[PDB]
Amino acid sequence: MDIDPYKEFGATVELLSFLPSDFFPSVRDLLDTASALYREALESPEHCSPHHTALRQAILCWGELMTLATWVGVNLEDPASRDLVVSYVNTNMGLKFRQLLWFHISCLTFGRETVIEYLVSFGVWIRTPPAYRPPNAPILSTL
Amino acid sequence: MDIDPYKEFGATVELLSFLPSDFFPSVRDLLDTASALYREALESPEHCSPHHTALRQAILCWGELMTLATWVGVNLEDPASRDLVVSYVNTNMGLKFRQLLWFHISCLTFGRETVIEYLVSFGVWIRTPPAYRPPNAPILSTLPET
Amino acid sequence: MDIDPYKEFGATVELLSFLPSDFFPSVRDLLDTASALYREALESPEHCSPHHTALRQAILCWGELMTLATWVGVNLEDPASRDLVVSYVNTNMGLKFRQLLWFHISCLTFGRETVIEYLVSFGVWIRTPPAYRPPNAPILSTLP
Amino acid sequence: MDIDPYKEFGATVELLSFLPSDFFPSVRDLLDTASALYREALESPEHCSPHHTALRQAILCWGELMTLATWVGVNLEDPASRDLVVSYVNTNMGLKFRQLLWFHISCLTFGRETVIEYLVSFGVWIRTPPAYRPPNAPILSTLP
Amino acid sequence: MDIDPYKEFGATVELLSFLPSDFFPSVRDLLDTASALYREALESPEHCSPHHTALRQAILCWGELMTLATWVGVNLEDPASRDLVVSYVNTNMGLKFRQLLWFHISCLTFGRETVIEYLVSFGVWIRTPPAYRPPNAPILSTLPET
Amino acid sequence: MDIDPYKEFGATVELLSFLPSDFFPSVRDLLDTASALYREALESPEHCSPHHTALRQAILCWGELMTLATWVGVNLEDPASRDLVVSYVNTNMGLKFRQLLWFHISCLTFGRETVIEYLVSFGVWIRTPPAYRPPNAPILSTL
Repeated sequence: MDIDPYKEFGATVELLSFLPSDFFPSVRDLLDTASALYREALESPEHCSPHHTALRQAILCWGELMTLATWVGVNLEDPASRDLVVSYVNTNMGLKFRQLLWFHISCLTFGRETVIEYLVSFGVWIRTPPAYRPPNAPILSTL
Repeated sequence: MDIDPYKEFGATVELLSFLPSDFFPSVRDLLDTASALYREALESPEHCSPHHTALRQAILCWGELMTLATWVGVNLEDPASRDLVVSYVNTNMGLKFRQLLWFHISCLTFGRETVIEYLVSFGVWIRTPPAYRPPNAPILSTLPET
Repeated sequence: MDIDPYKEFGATVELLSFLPSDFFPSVRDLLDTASALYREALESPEHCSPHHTALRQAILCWGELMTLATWVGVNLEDPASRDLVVSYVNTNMGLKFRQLLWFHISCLTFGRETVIEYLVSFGVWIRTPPAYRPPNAPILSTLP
Repeated sequence: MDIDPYKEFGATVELLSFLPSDFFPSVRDLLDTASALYREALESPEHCSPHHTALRQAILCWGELMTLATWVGVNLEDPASRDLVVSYVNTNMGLKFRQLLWFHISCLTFGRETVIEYLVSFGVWIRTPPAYRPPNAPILSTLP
Repeated sequence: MDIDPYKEFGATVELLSFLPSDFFPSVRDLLDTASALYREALESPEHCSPHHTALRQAILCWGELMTLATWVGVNLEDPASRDLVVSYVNTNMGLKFRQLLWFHISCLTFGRETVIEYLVSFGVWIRTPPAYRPPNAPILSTLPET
Repeated sequence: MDIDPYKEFGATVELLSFLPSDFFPSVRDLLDTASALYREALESPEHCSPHHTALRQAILCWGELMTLATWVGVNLEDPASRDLVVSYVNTNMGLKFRQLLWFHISCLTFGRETVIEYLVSFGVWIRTPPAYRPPNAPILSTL
């Protein structure tokens, strides 16, 4: 169906590709940040924003993923397969979750215009050859 | 966190839980319906409604789920385990997907308040014991009332 | 070039595909219906509607294809190939023709918007399990 | 049913036949011209003109015929028949397509009435003996 | 990416592809014409038109191409290979340059709409088979019509 | 004909000379950035800007260069010459392409006034002797 996760929010998968995979923070940290700042809003019955809706969708599905992982951990009788499956869900389905959690949580804190402006600049920086790349990578701050 | 998918749309998991598993169409049928009616809107760069965004999210999630099922078999070489996992994903996570797809697709076609009223009445009906329940279930449709 | 015949009429090949292939009538029934209702209009000297223009072109095309079929029948000495080609024309191109004839003929009989709503609602009715849908298949009718 | 594709456009199959079969360009040249001038219009969501509707249907039909040709090429083991059928499609149906593409594409480029007058005047010019006609073949042009 | 050089100027590669290779002047003739008519504008620090900029770009590109041909011979010591490369650059990339130079130079002299109409009519003419084609091609020139 | 690529855009080859050759990013990265941010605009039939036109010209010619490189790779029967020619096109014609792609892509993102202001400042920095040159080289950012 050629659905793009970020197209509605004015970004593309290509634009996010500029950031390296390693850059995105760990799932636990992102979830803690989301809970700390937006738990009340996320659980509220009002539609605060589209981004809030997207974050809720991402959370509830990751939850379902961990549920299936728990399912293979308690049912599968093979430790070889048990390990393989769980490893594809925490590493391969986790790197996509990390990317979406970062975009939405960052668009909620900084603003989506700011988030997309940060994606172009980090791109310019990572493209800079190391001999000229400044030691301070771009960072999103509101101080 | 504790998130209810339908809370934002004015419904609860409890309200939808009364629908029996036989009620929802298959995943194929729902994805066909969603693509035929709303593909051009869902692919659009515009946020058409909270429901359109929810549908995109669910579609992407189901895609990632099916991706875990084509991946296995080219990685896991156990026939018994292969089946157990593939079955769990098409059955359990499958029924959860069918419920959400129906709600959003139906809230887009009929209207959200219409869908919620339908749910309330269908619940009154399914709660009636079969000896007293009228033999035909309610059917969801629009009204000319305005 | 990439064209849907339905795009100028607000429909899509996906929407027509939504209904099952078994639904559409035979080419004989559609051509008899089109002749009975609209022969005089189609043969008229004027652009009565873009539906008529499309229908005219399509009917001329099916005529040419049937001529090709007869030509193969009479010139092709090989019967295996003869059957293979004749079958392809009346199965694949037959179903492409049946779908278009139904759409245009039906858009002239019941109105375009009615046909689009019928396509959507019948497709959803076929998708719905029988226990939780109205018992009769949706049908187009002129009756009030 | 008896339909001319040209009747709603004020022309006739006789009038197109009036020009010699050698006159019309190849299918490749006509399809490239149609794509370059009008692809965006033909793919548009709207009935820009009955010329566009007709062109859309015709292009879809030629696509289907070329698909049939490829299918015969790959499935038909008999090469004599394979060649016979492929040749019929690109000779007979090819010339029926070339004539229609030229008419519609040309009616959009130069205007319908200009194309009808060109058909009449070029046909009479070809009929006229060379000693008593203007020396150059009539050609359509946008230039003032 | 997929970029068409003439798409921005209201023309397509298909529309210009009908001109035969004999139609365009030589590279020397086109560079002479461009320098004589428009050198002082092209060297100017002002953007005079999208076409003037396009001409500068094409000129610089052809210069870099010829630079690859004087470089070879002082670096490559193969007579057979030397020729193959030098020929490809003056013939293939040469005809591509001649087509673009003609379009911009002619769109600057005659006017863009005039050039496009000329192209359409010349195409109608070159598509006519020689038995029916009038013996003289159309010629591009201005009109007093206003 | 003494055409200067940047004269119309208010810059000179001398002003760009201030940046070192190594500074310019690799061709692949620049092309990816251009595709990610401006593919739709570049392929559009409207003249968005002169810079957009210049970028299209640069792209289509580099394409022709790679085409000729592919031509020497499939035709030349000499591996010595085959290597030499291809090496002059990816290194010598590539350093000029990199320079133009950077100027236009950067004038489109940051603004040409900003791009030319960055050329003077980097000049001041590279001129500074290493004992006093600050470790952070200038970088073009919109955050």
